[PDB]
Amino acid sequence: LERLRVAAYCRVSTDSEDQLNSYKSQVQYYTDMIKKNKEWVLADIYADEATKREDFQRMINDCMNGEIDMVFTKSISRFARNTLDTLKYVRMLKERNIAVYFEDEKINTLTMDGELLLVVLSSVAQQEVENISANVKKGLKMKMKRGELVGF
Amino acid sequence: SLERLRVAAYCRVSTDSEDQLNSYKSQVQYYTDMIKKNKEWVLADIYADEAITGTQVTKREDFQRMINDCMNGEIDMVFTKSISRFARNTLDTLKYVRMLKERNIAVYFEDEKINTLTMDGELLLVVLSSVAQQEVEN
Ligand code: NA
Repeated sequence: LERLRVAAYCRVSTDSEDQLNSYKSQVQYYTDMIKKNKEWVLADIYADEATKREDFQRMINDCMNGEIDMVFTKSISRFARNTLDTLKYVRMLKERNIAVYFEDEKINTLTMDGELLLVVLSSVAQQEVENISANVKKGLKMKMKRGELVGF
Repeated sequence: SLERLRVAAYCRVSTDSEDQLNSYKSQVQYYTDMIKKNKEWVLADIYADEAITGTQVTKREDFQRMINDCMNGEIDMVFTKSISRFARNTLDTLKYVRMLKERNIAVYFEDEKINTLTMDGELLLVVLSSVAQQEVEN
């Protein structure tokens, strides 16, 4: 090897009046940005229109195969669909010493700030799961099966 | 006549029984001992809402009382066990942390080891903002 293998993960906008989030604009942005650093080599640019589906999954498989050392992505909200998936995929990369760099938030997931990200997400996810569970139990009680308003 | 640092504790308490370490009186003892270790600190109050352990089923009257006391200038900092045992969701965590921060009132989340007035607190606010944005976008 030698060079750090750098990928980018992109969410592509469904229009058009948003050229900045177009596929082509993002391909050029990341290709040029990663070329700024001669210690790095571009692995690939991965993009789905919209964790997120097919190219995200291709990226994860390339990570499991040792093709990528660091993934750029614009934001947590583009990286994955929810807290639980953000945890899952950040941790899966981290166990293999693969960093994600969240550009908007300015967080490399392998730093102590990365560790705090994961602590905060774990607490957030526990609360979200308990909230769903509470809401499900409340919802069951709302259903009228005693002939409250209408007889049998 | 400069007053000691006025420390509140926010707690979700259990009436079970099978969980007496989460009782009101166990919590009073815990925070009494902590504040005793620091001669420059004084208890503002214990703020405690009854809640079912391992759940988000919780009262909110004391949380509201605490927020009012913070806005009324009675409290310099708030200890609380966890993000998941404080406000009820992400948007509310953001709302209340920001409101306290605007008044320079620190919350210390004990399990996460996050003081909301430090750089870690700035990180907490960005990560929570991202979680909220992530919901909106997905
Ligand atoms: Na004291």
